[PDB]
Amino acid sequence: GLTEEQRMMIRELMDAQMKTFDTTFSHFKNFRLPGVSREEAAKWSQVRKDLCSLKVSLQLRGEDGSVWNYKPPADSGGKEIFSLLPHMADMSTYMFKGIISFAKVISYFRDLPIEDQISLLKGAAFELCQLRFNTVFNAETGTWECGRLSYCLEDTAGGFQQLLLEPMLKFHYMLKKLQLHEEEYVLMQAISLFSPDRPGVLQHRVVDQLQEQFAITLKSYIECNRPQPAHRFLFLKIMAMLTELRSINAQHTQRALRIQDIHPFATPLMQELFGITSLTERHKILHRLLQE
Amino acid sequence: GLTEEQRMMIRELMDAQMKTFDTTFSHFKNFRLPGVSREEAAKWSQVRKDLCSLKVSLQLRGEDGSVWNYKPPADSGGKEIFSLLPHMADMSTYMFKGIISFAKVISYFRDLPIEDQISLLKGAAFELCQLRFNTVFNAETGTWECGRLSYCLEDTAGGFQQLLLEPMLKFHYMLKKLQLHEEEYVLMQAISLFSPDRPGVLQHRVVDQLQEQFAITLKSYIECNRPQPAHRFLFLKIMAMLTELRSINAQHTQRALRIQDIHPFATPLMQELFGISLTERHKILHRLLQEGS
Repeated sequence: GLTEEQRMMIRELMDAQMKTFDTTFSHFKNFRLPGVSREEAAKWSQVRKDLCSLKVSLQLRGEDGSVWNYKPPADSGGKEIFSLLPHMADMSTYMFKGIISFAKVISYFRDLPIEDQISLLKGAAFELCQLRFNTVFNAETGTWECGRLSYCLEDTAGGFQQLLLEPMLKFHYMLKKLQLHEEEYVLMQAISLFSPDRPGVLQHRVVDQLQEQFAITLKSYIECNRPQPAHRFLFLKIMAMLTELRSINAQHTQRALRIQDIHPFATPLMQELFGITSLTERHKILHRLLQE
Repeated sequence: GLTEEQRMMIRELMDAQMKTFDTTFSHFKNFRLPGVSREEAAKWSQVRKDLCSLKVSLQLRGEDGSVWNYKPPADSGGKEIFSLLPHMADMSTYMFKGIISFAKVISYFRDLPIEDQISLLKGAAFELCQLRFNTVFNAETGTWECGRLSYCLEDTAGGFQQLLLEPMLKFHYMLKKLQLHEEEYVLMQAISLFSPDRPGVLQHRVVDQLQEQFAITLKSYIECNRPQPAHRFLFLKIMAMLTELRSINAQHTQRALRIQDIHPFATPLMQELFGISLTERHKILHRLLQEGS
């Protein structure tokens, strides 16, 4: 029931995903690990709220069968809250490079002006990273299973219902429950990537038309490949998750900027994406990664 | 009930213990960590039994409140059995240095010839280290609580009964059950240290006379401070434990040499202790004994 252009569109996205998603995280190496006034204090209090929402332990399984586990320190009003930030900055940077490589493989993305490519990746990188993370998220154990690395949500005092208050966690549980196919995830990534309303986009009409083509392909994929009645509104559920993910993106970017102000953690590539200091001149790494 | 000299003897030992036992292990730093032929097989078979008997997980608690935990690999037949050996060699070396400093500050020891000081430390270092380790051993949890570092015995089939088969573990459980005071531990250290029949000792009479006075002081200390029935025969029980500890020392030295043969792990100071002129054969220990405390 899909057109050939739709089947080819999905094949290119799946090809790009296969080439650029290290699902085992086997090439994520050389990462850092936690070591073995008035307004300023206001800033610190807000940052403590930002970091407290997402608290995870880190597990490292060795080739020999050994297991290293890191339990995060409780908040005592000090830099210890930033213990896992160097590690997460390396993980985010690794994931961002994989997202950049994903976009570059796609013909519809490569044929765009390079400044639109920069603007689209700047606005969507976090979203595509979370979409990839959802495919390794274990909702039964609350753990992102990243090959030999695992990030396990810490039992907060409150239980699931307390975790669901955090939009990012509620997003992963709700998306995982839809039990999407690989093809549906990669179409979600394309719809997010080709968002015409991203800051700094100039060819809005071209991107909007490309986004509609992917959305129609996703809508048609669901109609043709899922039991018609029960999945009647699955496409709309997916689109609603994408709108919520864009909101979570804006919130996390503001959290990152607040943490960066008081306690620098972002890598040079992360600084370009977050706007930390011509689109190309303000994004030289991203420009190099796109032109190679 | 103690003589004035006995009261002075215990005070000097306790003072020496306080100055040289880093009970919080706060100065134990820069240590290694696990990374993130028929006859030759019989050698490996024996070593696998030696390492499996003493199997522990490691906790590294940070000042910030963070906890790193290392679970050892299961034995699948390979050099995985040696994952924690570099770390344990660094911990043993640090404990040995504390023992050397303990002996150096004691007047009865520093006035001995340096060759005998080398021989006494060579024969007693492991024993005094185990006695200090017993004071941080948690028998309820099977964990040596070394300040920010914890070494928890791994569970095995058979439970406590299987662990007690290992003489080293049985020693720690039996000694902990005696509920000794600090003064009794430090007198045990002195009795072990001033053992006249250690290899290489020359002033046997001087060392034996020193050992007898520490034992007499220990017996008198117990007589004055432990009326309870539970502590009947405590002095004789302690002396029997010290004889057992000397046997375990000989057993551990042979284990270390077997493990060293297959998979080298010993630090230079450990090699000097395990090796068989005294000054030329123990250059680090010689230097440490000449330095100030």
